[PDB]
Amino acid sequence: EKSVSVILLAGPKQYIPLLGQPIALYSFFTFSRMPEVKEIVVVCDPFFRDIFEEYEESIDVDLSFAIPGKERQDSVYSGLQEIDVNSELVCIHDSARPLVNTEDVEKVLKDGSAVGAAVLGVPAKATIKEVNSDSLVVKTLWEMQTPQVIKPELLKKGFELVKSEGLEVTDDVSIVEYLKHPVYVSQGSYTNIKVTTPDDLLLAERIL
Amino acid sequence: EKSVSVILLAGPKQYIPLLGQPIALYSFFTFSRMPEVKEIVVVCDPFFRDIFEEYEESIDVDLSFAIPGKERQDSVYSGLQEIDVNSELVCIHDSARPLVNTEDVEKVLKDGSAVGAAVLGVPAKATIKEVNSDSLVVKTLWEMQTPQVIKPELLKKGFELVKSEGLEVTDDVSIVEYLKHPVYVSQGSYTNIKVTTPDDLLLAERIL
Ligand SMILES: Oc1c(Br)cccc1-c1[nH]c(Br)c(Br)c1Br
Ligand SMILES: Oc1c(Br)cccc1-c1[nH]c(Br)c(Br)c1Br
Ligand SMILES: [Cl-]
Ligand SMILES: [Cl-]
Ligand SMILES: [K+]
Ligand SMILES: [K+]
Ligand SMILES: [K+]
Ligand SMILES: [K+]
Ligand SMILES: [K+]
Ligand SMILES: [K+]
Ligand SMILES: [K+]
Ligand SMILES: [K+]
Ligand SMILES: [K+]
Ligand SMILES: [K+]
Ligand SMILES: [K+]
Ligand SMILES: [K+]
Repeated sequence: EKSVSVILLAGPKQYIPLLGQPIALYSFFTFSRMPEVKEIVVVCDPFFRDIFEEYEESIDVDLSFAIPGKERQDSVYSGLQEIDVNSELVCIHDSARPLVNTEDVEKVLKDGSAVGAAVLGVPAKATIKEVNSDSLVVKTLWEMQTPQVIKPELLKKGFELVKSEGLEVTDDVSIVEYLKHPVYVSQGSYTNIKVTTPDDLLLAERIL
Repeated sequence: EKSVSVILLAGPKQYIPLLGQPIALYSFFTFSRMPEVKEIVVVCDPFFRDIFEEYEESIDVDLSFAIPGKERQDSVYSGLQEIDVNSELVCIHDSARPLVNTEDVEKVLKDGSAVGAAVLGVPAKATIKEVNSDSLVVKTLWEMQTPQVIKPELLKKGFELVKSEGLEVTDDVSIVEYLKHPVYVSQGSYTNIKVTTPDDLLLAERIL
């Protein structure tokens, strides 16, 4: 209870409405109702701060703010600097995923608490193959969603490793791929889509 | 010119209409206009034969029919038994992909002709990871579409290998993954989606 800090990445496609609520608020509220969650650090341009501070008084979590950075890992680092000195888990979430279920968030929190690092994923429905640099097929795969859940010590150690050795963070060379510490994949729901198109937004409403 | 036989897998989500033409006819017509294409072998339940034989007289290819099998590889084998004794390439296509562009089909035909086996693919937009049997992340990926283009000798040799050794054909352990012969991945278009949902069908119309 009150052990988890959420870093909510909200820095424009995550403020466009879905039944008249900006997409970013769906997951915001889902996290605010979970007794495990102590605080939510929203990482957004100071413009849209009010979109969230409006509800500060009704929600049952502390709210905090951080400024976005250049790339997604900068924004996480920025959020991390504002979490509570004693939180046991950091829960990083892309606000463009509105439909994450409370039950799936409980699952990945539990797994992150057990393993140290966990991510919600689903089996990749497409036929996916590795291709080499000559465009030839190189003779089980999962799609990663968010939350991505990590103990704060591990995250901080991960940022230090990258800075200390000027490592390259690609989308698929994560910070955690550099650590030897294991990352668990918690099985989520195919309904936890990311919103980036109007046809995504039709799906969103079809699902709600 | 007239060197390619198409095996069109059409064996119900590929007959539902898209601007009032059953989905299966879009690619059927795309192939029928290409001078390279000699014949199209439609693999469908004898029910819907008429959906295609109606146009037999206007299209500029020979039309042939084969009966579906248990699994997708059975239906390809069934189609293969009806191709022309002298075709140089077999072009296998899922009729649930209506929007394949003529230019992308020309590309994968050329690559299959050069390499012996080619498939239209696109870089996988999701973050995809390998996961082991303990659900831990195992520390370039492409989504395969169709056509899948293969010289007929190679396909036949591939079917013989599987039967000869009772190998297991999963969706992702293809017949071609058993061969030592290389498979080229021709870069396609993200618009070459597969139709399986109404939201897919909204995308289809949004794209046309
Ligand atoms: O990708 C992760 C997985 Br998979 C599991 C736990 C944490 C992460 C993660 N996500 C981001 Br954005 C950062 Br920076 C980090 Br570390
Ligand atoms: O997957 C393929 C690639 Br990738 C490239 C060429 C041919 C194939 C293929 N597709 C199917 Br269905 C069969 Br049976 C075969 Br062999
Ligand atoms: Cl990411
Ligand atoms: Cl397949
Ligand atoms: K709470
Ligand atoms: K979602
Ligand atoms: K959201
Ligand atoms: K979910
Ligand atoms: K445990
Ligand atoms: K999308
Ligand atoms: K033709
Ligand atoms: K298509
Ligand atoms: K079609
Ligand atoms: K295409
Ligand atoms: K060549
Ligand atoms: K789909």
